[PDB]
Amino acid sequence: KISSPTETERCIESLIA
Repeated sequence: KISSPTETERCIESLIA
């Protein structure tokens, strides 16, 4: 349950995909 509020990994992968 670390949550991890790092949205950068989601936006960076959104551009990568």
